[PDB]
Amino acid sequence: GPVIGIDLGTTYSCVGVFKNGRVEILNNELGNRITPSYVSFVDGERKVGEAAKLEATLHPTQTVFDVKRLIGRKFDDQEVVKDRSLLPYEIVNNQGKPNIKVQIKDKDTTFAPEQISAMVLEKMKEIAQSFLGKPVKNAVVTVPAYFNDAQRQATKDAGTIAGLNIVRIINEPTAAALAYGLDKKEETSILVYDLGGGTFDVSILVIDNGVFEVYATAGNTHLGGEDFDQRVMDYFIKMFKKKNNIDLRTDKRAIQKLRKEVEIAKRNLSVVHSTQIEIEDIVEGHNFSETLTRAKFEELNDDLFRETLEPVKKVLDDAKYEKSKIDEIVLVGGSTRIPKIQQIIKEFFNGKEPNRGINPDEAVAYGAAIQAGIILG
Ligand SMILES: CNC(=O)[C@H]1O[C@@H](n2cnc3c(NCc4cccc(I)c4)ncnc32)[C@H](O)[C@@H]1O
Repeated sequence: GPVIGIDLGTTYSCVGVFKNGRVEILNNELGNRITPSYVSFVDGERKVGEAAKLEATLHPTQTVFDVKRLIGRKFDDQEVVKDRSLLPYEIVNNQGKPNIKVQIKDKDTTFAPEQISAMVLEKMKEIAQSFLGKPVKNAVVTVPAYFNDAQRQATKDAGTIAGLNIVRIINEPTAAALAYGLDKKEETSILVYDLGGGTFDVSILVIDNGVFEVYATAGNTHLGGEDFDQRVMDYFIKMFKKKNNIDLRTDKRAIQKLRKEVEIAKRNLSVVHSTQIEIEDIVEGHNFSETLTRAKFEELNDDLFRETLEPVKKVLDDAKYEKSKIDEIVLVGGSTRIPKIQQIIKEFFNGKEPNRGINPDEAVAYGAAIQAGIILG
């Protein structure tokens, strides 16, 4: 049978196959290589991916996401207490563990995190099956290096529910190191800087004669590209109020349309210096039309960008490493395409350039597919 590779991310998943000596990262049915890790339970229908994420605006309590934050944890863990206060869907205490409670045709229905992760895995499986034109029973799935045995087992149990035998769990730093094809000979120390949509992770990964070991991990569980978008949102909501006497927060639809254009403007500003954010009738009879510059984008987010260095100092300290001891810096996550992020890391490493890919959102799934290939020989 085939073995596919799946990056089960906090905010998104990504699936790759190894076939005819190449890794193919697969498109979902909307033509995207990244699928939002969302599941909606509205109006007697269950949706997974972007179609579910679009329900979050009008049905926030029925639109489940960020389940990776809960999986294999305890209801009373300090992190889960925080996540319950942030997440808009109901989380209940089932015998010491967080479960998700929603309604299906008005009936209360409770799910383990691994039942919701299983639905994401099922969708990635179906993309692979369609593409390979055969059934898929086996996968390599990625986890964060800091995941404990209960978090790993809960991820494997998600696979079993989705009809996937997870033949190997590999950590996200190792997957990145496989994708970038880092030389496995001799000893090299690698700083893997992973800045995603919602989470920041940094790891020191040591490769020694083909053996991969994560010597230290740190991060910020509530720092990612979505926060940079929110800083921009906050700025233009204040401006629109000043100019128009309209508080766009009073209209949830207006906020949804703004967040979509702000996320595009942010991407543009990784390449250009100035971009237009435009929504016709953001509310009836009022257009939104603004310019954002890279300089203002950076100014709005500079403290968040610099916060990413605090986990870098922590892993260098935990590992008793000098900065010079790092041989190579590898960037993962779309947010590492931000020029200021790259500059800040370079300058922290007293001038050393970070290695980055071209598709840093897909590098982990790519490495998971390589690992699948490695396992089949
Ligand atoms: C969607 N998944 C994520 O991990 C996050 O990654 C962000 N994300 C993707 N892509 C980005 C970008 N792209 C410009 C670009 C394009 C090509 C080359 C170069 I240099 C630069 N800029 C800034 N954040 C970017 C998203 O906005 C989420 O928050």
